[PDB]
Amino acid sequence: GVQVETISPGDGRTFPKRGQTVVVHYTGMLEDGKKFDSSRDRNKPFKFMLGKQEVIRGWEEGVAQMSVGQRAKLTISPDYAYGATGHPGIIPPHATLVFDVELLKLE
Ligand SMILES: C=C[C@H]1CN([C@@H](C)c2cn(CCOCCOCC(=O)N[C@H](C(=O)N3C[C@H](O)C[C@H]3C(=O)NCc3ccc(-c4scnc4C)cc3)C(C)(C)C)nn2)C(=O)[C@@H]2CCC[C@H]1N2S(=O)(=O)c1cc(Cl)cc(Cl)c1
Repeated sequence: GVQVETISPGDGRTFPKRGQTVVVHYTGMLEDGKKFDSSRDRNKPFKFMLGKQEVIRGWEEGVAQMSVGQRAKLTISPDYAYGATGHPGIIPPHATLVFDVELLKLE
């Protein structure tokens, strides 16, 4: 599944709703601890629309469990990410992924 742990609290009340655009900063790490992606390098937040399934399942479900302003650690099992095959050259087969995610705004 996806586990969500608070690093810094959000407002506790404003949770993403289906069809809203979710605006975040993130860093993604493998189980070996290595960073494979981050929006922070780009100085431009990442945006996705909740419900479009245009991010992996653990994001669709995990970021929906965050309140605006929260920074959270998401631990995502392979079946909620890239599964048996992974994404060759980037994500190993059957990989658990760890993200540091900050929910900046909803639009
Ligand atoms: C834009 C990066 C996100 C990649 N994804 C989705 C969109 C994804 C895309 N892909 C296709 C293979 O992309 C490998 C490189 O990913 C980094 C990247 O910048 N991708 C670009 C990308 O996907 N973009 C650029 C824009 O942000 C829009 C987006 C895009 O084309 N989205 C369409 C799309 C494509 C595939 C999927 C998939 S495939 C399996 N599940 C899904 C949901 C869902 C939606 C690129 C393909 C145009 C170059 N596989 N997964 C994530 O769900 C998750 C969660 C949100 C943040 C990123 N990840 S990730 O950090 O786990 C990640 C980073 C990298 Cl360097 C590589 C991977 Cl495989 C995963």
